[PDB]
Amino acid sequence: APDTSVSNKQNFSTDVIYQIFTDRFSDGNPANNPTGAAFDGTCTNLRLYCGGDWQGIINKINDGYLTGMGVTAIWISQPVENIYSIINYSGVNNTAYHGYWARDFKKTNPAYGTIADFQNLIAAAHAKNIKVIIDFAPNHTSPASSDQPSFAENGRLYDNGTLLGGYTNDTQNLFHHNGGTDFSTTENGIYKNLYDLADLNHNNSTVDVYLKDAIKMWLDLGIDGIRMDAVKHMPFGWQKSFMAAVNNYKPVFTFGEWFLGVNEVSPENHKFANESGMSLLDFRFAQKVRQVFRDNTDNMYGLKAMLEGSAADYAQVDDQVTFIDNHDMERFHASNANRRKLEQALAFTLTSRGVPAIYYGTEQYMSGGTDPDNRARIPSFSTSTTAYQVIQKLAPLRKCNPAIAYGSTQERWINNDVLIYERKFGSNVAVVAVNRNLNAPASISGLVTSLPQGSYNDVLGGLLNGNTLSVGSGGAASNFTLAAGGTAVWQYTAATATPTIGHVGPMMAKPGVTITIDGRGFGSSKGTVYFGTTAVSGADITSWEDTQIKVKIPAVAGGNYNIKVANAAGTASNVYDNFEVLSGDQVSVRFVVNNATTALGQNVYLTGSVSELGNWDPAKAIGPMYNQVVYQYPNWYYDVSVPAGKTIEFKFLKKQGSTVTWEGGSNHTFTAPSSGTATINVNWQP
Ligand SMILES: OC[C@H]1O[C@H](O[C@H]2[C@H](O)[C@@H](O)[C@@H](O[C@H]3[C@H](O)[C@@H](O)[C@@H](O[C@H]4[C@H](O)[C@@H](O)[C@@H](O)O[C@@H]4CO)O[C@@H]3CO)O[C@@H]2CO)[C@H](O)[C@@H](O)[C@@H]1O
Ligand SMILES: OC[C@H]1O[C@H](O[C@H]2[C@H](O)[C@@H](O)[C@@H](O)O[C@@H]2CO)[C@H](O)[C@@H](O)[C@@H]1O
Ligand SMILES: OC[C@H]1O[C@H](O[C@H]2[C@H](O)[C@@H](O)[C@@H](O)O[C@@H]2CO)[C@H](O)[C@@H](O)[C@@H]1O
Ligand SMILES: OC[C@H]1O[C@H](O[C@H]2[C@H](O)[C@@H](O)[C@@H](O)O[C@@H]2CO)[C@H](O)[C@@H](O)[C@@H]1O
Ligand SMILES: [Ca+2]
Ligand SMILES: [Ca+2]
Repeated sequence: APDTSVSNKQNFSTDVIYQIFTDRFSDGNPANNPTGAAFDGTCTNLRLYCGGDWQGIINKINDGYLTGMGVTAIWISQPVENIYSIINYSGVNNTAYHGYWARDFKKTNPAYGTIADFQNLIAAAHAKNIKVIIDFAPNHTSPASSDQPSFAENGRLYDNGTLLGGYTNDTQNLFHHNGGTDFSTTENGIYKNLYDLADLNHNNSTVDVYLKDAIKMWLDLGIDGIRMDAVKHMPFGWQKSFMAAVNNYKPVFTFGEWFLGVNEVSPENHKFANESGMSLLDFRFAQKVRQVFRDNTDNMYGLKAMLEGSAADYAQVDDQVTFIDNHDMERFHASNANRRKLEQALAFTLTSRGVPAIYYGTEQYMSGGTDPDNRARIPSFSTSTTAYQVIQKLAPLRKCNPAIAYGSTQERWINNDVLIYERKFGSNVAVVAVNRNLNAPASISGLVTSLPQGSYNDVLGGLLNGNTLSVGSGGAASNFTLAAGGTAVWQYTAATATPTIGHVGPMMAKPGVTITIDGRGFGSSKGTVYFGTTAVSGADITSWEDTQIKVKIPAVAGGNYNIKVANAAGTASNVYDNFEVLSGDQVSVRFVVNNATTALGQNVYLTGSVSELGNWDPAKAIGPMYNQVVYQYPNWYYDVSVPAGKTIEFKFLKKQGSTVTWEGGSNHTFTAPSSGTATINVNWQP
């Protein structure tokens, strides 16, 4: 299969995701609707169930609404069984229509459907070339009060009908009892409750094993991807061990939610996207796009800076999931605003790097404030809007023009209101022109591109007042006027002759797992794949075609490797870096070091004998460690993903900038568990 096939669960860069709030999309089966005070068929009360389900989605996939738009993946509400209590929050009744108040990760939410409905959903989708992504929220169960056990369902957790435990009298310690977070620090937001949601303790073996088992059930059901909720709120080491469990079993594209506010740029966010095994929802991209096209609080130079910066900060910028709004933000379109603003933002997002996600109803110009006004029932299924048509014209380009799916991004012309950029990959180019100024045209002169000489029709066909482009020799375009609110797309595609790698997935796995390398120019006869200097050819390369290669990871030492391929003729490709070969299956272990006093700005880190611990390289040490919540300074702690059942030697160190002070004595040593978790407690050696 080619890189663009629905069967490619490892790469979403050529796809366009449509985010659906199941309950608010389409009620296809009135029989599973909740009843009484938990239900509102008119969907006037936005905190109750409106009746949307999997049957409805199946209906809209079959009647051509989604396929007509050019959507190729759908991301749906968390499918697991949620609590049944109607929660009164100071006067207002609330239900779990949203899917985020889990009670049992091994069963379905009956309001959405049965497991049979779920399987039918996967089948209907796959039959129409649409991938299915599910929301998954393992940070907590539901709202609980440890002293008012009668409140809601007391955050109760079930294992396929069997009561594991509740928030009140949690003697097993399945949850955290550290209070509620004030979001003051990253550590504070991880080990304390989010609002009143019972926080799961991932250091408890029962919880650890349970979640890893639960996700395997869904993988077996045929899902194509996972959206991980609240990743900034779970231990990073545990999450890596969780991603390893998925990748070492049945890898699927996974991306997490790490909220970023306006103008916020987080280095922790970057590190997590670069090292956890999963990518993230591109909040930096979204906040900036809103500032520029929506609220007008920044201009084109700020958009450019975000594009150049992110391309530098994220090791895999093409895996970040882009959007302009979602269920936790005001809808992009304001009731009174000019529609062209939304249309332009859509066009920009659809032709920009990364994986575009569209929140249901956007194409219908839905408006609404914060939760729950941003979650109204979709008003209609009309294919006659300009927004629907823009998506319909642009979504398909991600499949047919690799420059859009995998290309670099380059600014070719810019002012306060205008941005003209070029996407390029192999012998493929796309040039996009956007003039956010709704009142003034702009005179474009001096535009240079990589387009071959000739004339180019606007791919949008003038839908957004775009025009034809005339390119002379040297790729120099003749002067032209870019209309007020104008948006135009020009492109050129041709066969690529040299092997060019555009994507690799998964990005982290143990030896033996099969990875997918996507790109162009691979040729049709098997060549060679290199992991560092190690060559792999013949049988281990399970499939080889011009746009996709499937190969098993060789048994090399755990570590970071560059990947390169060479065609049958010996021609080598570009290098794709940052691939992590694990030392084996993983387990999450908590390391604790006592009496490690430091000076201000100086932090404690951990290093050791395996690649998962940096292999004694201080530049690769794990940390900085925590010392507020679970243990307090001068005792430090941290949850780390380490190879299961191995005997490891470790040492702690203090780092200030790049200046390091090693622990004295001999290495500490220990053997990792084969499964479940463990906690290692040692004293700092002077
Ligand atoms: O009654 C419980 C509520 O639970 C549900 O909330 C979900 C969201 O829908 C998820 O998408 C996600 O969103 C969180 C986000 O994970 C979290 O970081 C937080 O964001 C903070 C941010 O960290 C901080 O830097 C600052 O910018 O403020 C942000 C506020 O958004 O909040 C998001 C929104 O909840 O996770 C939570 C729970 O996992 C559900 O939506 C609600 O209807 C329900 O009330
Ligand atoms: O001509 C090459 C030149 O093109 C662009 O420069 C534009 C500039 O962005 C506009 O604001 C205006 O000043 O016209 C110039 C065209 O002469 C690129 O921005 C620039 O990097 C490049 O050299
Ligand atoms: O909370 C993290 C904090 O840890 C270290 O700060 C110590 C500091 O070194 C000690 O001298 C003492 O003052 O207590 C602090 C912990 O409360 C790091 O120095 C610091 O950068 C970091 O924020
Ligand atoms: O370079 C690998 C080496 O690193 C560690 O050695 C530390 C040592 O513990 C310190 O006391 C200090 O002398 O710096 C050394 C770094 O060179 C490991 O302890 C050791 O096993 C390993 O070989
Ligand atoms: Ca229903
Ligand atoms: Ca947590």
